[PDB]
Amino acid sequence: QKTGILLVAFGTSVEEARPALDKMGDRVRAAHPDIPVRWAYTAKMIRAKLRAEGIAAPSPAEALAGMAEEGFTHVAVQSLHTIPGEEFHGLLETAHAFQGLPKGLTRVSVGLPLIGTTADAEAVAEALVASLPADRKPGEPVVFMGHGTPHPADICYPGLQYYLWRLDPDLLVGTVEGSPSFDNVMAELDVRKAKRVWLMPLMAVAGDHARNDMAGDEDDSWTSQLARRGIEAKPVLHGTAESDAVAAIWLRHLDDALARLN
Amino acid sequence: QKTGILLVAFGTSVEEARPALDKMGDRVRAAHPDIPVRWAYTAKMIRAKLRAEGIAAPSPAEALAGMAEEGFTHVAVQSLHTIPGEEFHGLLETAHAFQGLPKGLTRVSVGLPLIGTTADAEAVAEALVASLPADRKPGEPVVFMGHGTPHPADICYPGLQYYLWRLDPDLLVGTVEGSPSFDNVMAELDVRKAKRVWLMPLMAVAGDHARNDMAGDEDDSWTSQLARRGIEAKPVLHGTAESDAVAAIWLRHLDDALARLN
Amino acid sequence: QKTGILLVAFGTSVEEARPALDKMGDRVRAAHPDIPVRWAYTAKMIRAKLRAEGIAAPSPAEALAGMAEEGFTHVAVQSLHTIPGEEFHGLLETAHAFQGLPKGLTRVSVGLPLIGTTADAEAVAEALVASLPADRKPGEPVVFMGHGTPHPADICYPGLQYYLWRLDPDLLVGTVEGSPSFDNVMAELDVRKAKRVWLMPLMAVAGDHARNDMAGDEDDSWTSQLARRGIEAKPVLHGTAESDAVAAIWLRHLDDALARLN
Amino acid sequence: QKTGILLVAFGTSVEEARPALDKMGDRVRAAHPDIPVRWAYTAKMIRAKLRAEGIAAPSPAEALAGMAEEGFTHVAVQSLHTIPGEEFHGLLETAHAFQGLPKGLTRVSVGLPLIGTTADAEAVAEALVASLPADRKPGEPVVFMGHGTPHPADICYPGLQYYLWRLDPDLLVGTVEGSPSFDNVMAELDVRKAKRVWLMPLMAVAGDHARNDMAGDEDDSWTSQLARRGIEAKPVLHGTAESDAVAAIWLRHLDDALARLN
Ligand code: HEM
Ligand code: HEM
Ligand SMILES: [Cl-]
Ligand SMILES: [Cl-]
Ligand SMILES: [Cl-]
Ligand SMILES: [Cl-]
Ligand code: NA
Ligand code: NA
Ligand code: NA
Ligand code: NA
Repeated sequence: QKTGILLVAFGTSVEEARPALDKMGDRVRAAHPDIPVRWAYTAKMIRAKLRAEGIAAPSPAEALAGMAEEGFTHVAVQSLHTIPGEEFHGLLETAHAFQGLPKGLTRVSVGLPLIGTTADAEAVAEALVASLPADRKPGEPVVFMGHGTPHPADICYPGLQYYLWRLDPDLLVGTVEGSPSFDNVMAELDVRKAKRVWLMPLMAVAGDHARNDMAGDEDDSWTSQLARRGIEAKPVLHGTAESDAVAAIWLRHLDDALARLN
Repeated sequence: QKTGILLVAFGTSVEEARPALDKMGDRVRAAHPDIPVRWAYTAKMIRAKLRAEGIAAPSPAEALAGMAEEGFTHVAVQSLHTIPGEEFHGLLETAHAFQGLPKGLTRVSVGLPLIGTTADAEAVAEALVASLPADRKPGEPVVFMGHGTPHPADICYPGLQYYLWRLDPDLLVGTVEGSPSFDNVMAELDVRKAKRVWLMPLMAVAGDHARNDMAGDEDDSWTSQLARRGIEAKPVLHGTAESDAVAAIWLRHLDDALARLN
Repeated sequence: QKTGILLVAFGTSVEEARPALDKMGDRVRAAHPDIPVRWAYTAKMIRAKLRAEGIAAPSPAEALAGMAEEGFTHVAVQSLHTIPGEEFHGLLETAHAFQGLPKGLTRVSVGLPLIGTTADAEAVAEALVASLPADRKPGEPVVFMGHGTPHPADICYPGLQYYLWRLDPDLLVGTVEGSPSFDNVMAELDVRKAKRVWLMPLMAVAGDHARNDMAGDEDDSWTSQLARRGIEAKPVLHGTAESDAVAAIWLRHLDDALARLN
Repeated sequence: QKTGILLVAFGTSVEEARPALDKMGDRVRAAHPDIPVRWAYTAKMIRAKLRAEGIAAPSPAEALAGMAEEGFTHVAVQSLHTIPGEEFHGLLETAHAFQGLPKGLTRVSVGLPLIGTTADAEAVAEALVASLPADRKPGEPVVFMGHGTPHPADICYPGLQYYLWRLDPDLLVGTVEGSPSFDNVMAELDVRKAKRVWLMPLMAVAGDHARNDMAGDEDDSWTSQLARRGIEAKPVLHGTAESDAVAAIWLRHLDDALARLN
């Protein structure tokens, strides 16, 4: 009998972003000092870039196959995704495919992503507020940038908008590929006549979306579009994994997944 | 090769509520006149009550086992649930368990519940508005009553609240067992100082929640709580399956499930 | 928590053959007096004939769906098949598909068919010898008639021939659709110059194969072919479920399946 | 769309035995020159020994996870096992677990082991006879040594004995762990009063069973036991993968698995 933890993030190949994952690994090690911790990454393109730089970057299937070969029997897989979308559901199916294979893993549990229950959504809204930069003034809007998805779990972003507005009417959620859109966010900002607007990534790590879509020099970036509208944009290039308050939520979800192994 | 459709609702055992399901069956027959239509029900307690009244009320597993015995090969299962919650996920697992069984069904697809994508959520908000009673005046709040759930898909109800408010700030979502709660709804109503409030079930059929929790004579009902606060409550005891605009959404989801059989 | 037993035979629709299944049901009830016993049938054509006569004849899927609806949680499914062939493997897949379905069965185990391990094969050979008619004389060959199959488990019939010959060189195995063939059996009989030959069904119930292929009046029957060769054929129209010694083997396999539920 | 072949043997870590696998790899490459060929090994202890010598030795799960990462979509897994026993069934379950995983393999087929149908068993018996050493004289018994297993597929060894005896009454099958036992084989040899007896491995590669259990210097080896009985034992230390006639059977099974990918 041998318990392991498999941490699974979307993944990033940009070195300014990656230390935020190491931080998460330290938090997990601190909370479960006697349980081995392994990593896998869900984006196929990011694993390709990391392998290109000479770095091991297993898929969840490669990771679990390797853990089965090490003699692990019970593994808690923790998603560092934001929503239970396509990536999370793929992960769940992969994890459960390994469970019970002859001579392999006995039990493979999967921790919920950040926005799990409506109780999580409420805790996430509170944690995001606690994570705001000290320089943001009352009344200055903050736009949280999510990936967005065609998957049904896209509904987590407007759900989160509901909980954020219970706390502060000037906190907004926008996404690159889903709803609410950035056009919807600009319409929110126009009615508020906001002159300074903060932009913060909703995702665990500030990867390419945070750096280019949110804050790039190109015309199409959120910060470029806002500057054209006469708004002072203040991008914050740290993902939510940096915040202790946000990270506590993924940790609780891992505690729940570990309890499900018994 | 033989295609069938299996319609699956939560189910109701109250006779004033049931004709709304028959209506849905007529709509499906009208749209797919050459495809046989069968019914199953997801609530174990409702199947028990219906069997007690001498009425056949198969579970999804009983229904699919019987369809396999009739020689169906390809079956589109359409959920008449509101959200992709515990009932919907149980249905998906059951459906897929039958698919590919030796000598049984070849392919079993499953249509999304009402609030599927964020695009569905937006269409549902529009359809609910189109479904409002003609006597409701501008500015009179309307509270839509959902079941609510501990499942992660509970987040669909605050998500829907986001889309409803894009249309009319006085449309509210409350749930019996989840979030937003009825206490949250009363806090919304208090700030609006509303004197007349309409109550409409969000679920396909106005069963026991609509009739007792929403509109019962008991002190704990929504209409009783509102009357104690001096509000004229106007309960509407028809489920969303009665509305053509809402029903079109389940129909489109069935069309999508039928296309997935090829 | 509620344990049940599901007995699954190929099935027969001939009334002279069926009482042999009832016998098996009595044996099971006698051995497990406190555990409810249900029946299902694996041949689709036999279920069709039985339903035509007004008799309930559920498939394994219909039976397990109905047991889940009765509130059973742990079910031992016992195969009354002879070999782990196509029917047995279909049964195993169906059984395991039900296990773990949301709100349904917790655990569904499956008892091995008659010729399970090589230890079973040896016990079957001994039981068949104990079951021979008292009138068969030493040296008179006995041909055991199996169904035969294109499935890999067809190899059980020549395997059984090996164990039978360890007991008596004049015991032979033939099959209708597999190997050894009836032509192979006649070649065995020709070298023995046997003048009287007994024919016994290997299958649980003497259905249509026993009655027509083995012993029919038509030219193609085994008894007709033997009579053309000048051999006195002595067909025995009772299946192996009639023998206490053979039936004990299925009972032990059911005991093993019941132990697997804990 | 990208087809691959995964060859899976029990595996051997002895260097005198391994070239027989390379031979099989050449045969496969010759028959399917445009399809990439990968290897995996089913015995956990052999993968451990090979990794200890600095040699990559993936499990079937590690291999398929790696192939999915290379962008293969359709993979024919060919078992180089002798019987559809525990190893083969584990392989089938693992293979099918990978099939259909989100973003991974589309289709994973599995080729039958050597003794697949009774038609294979008959072809194997013919191929084994064709593979006998030219120095073996008519009437000298040959004992084929199988692993043996507690799994139900152990019945393949007495099944094969049936087909071998149709060809030559002095060809015998024995196993290390199943039936027929080596004691059963010595009883066969005693009745034949054989003075010289050949011993040949039934398995693909002459690993540790062939070299130690069959032909070791220790008292318990088959050759040592025979020498104590006054029999000249002639061990042949080549597995069946060396024979072209035996290898053709695995090749046909691979052709069948490749056809199942369409
Ligand atoms: C907002 C929350 C959720 C939504 C909207 C949702 C929606 C869906 C949808 C649309 C599918 C169909 C497959 C797909 O398109 O991905 C699905 C499948 C599935 N979901 Fe969820 N899901 C949610 C949360 C969860 C969570 C947290 C779990 C983990 C317990 C879960 C367990 C599953 C499983 C096991 C399936 C496979 C169904 C099958 O057996 O065929 N879902 N879900
Ligand atoms: C002589 C004995 C047996 C033979 C020759 C045999 C052979 C096979 C074959 C050829 C298959 C592929 C599917 C098919 O064509 O049916 C298979 C699948 C399977 N067998 Fe057996 N089998 C035997 C006994 C058993 C028994 C007694 C069990 C019950 C534990 C079993 C468990 C399974 C399972 C679970 C599969 C599905 C594989 C998958 O996951 O894809 N087998 N077997
Ligand atoms: Cl700060
Ligand atoms: Cl009206
Ligand atoms: Cl008698
Ligand atoms: Cl030679
Ligand atoms: Na996100
Ligand atoms: Na609802
Ligand atoms: Na039979
Ligand atoms: Na072997």
